[PDB]
Amino acid sequence: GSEVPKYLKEPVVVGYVQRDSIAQKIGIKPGDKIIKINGYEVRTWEDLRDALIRLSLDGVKETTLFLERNGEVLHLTIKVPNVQKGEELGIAPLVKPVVGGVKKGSPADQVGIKPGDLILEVNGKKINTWYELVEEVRKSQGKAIKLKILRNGKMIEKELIPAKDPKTGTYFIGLFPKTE
Repeated sequence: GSEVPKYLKEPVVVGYVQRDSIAQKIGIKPGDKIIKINGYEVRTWEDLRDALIRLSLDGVKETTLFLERNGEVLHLTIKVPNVQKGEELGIAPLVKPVVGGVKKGSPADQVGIKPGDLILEVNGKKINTWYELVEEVRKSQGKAIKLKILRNGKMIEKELIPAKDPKTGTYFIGLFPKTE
């Protein structure tokens, strides 16, 4: 389907690693870009899926996962998962903190944030996933938060205050993820 941005199909980039997962056991990290597995090239998530299935069918028990971390290539040894039993690697796709839309009136519509902005840092701690953004907006507990952002080629800074909600008293700021 076309209802997701291209980067969520290719290349394959880990956003989260699950506890007790195969991926966790072997030290895969958010940021890693899976490029090959065994002798199958992994350009897209379907490539990864197919690769894992094929190996699992051939009854192959272990193989080499190739990934790129910090522009350099690591080789890792993996247990081929039980595909038919729905056993997975344990990786979720990365959704970057590029802003897709802003809600009229929100602490982020106020403080100037625009669609297309990329959020590289909040309170001097670097981030690379959307859930890390939200994760900090939540834990913020009222006390406003600094965002280091990349707009149109330049860094900028915005400092905004999380609005507590008449829902569950949870702090939001009013940014939608980019689905375009």
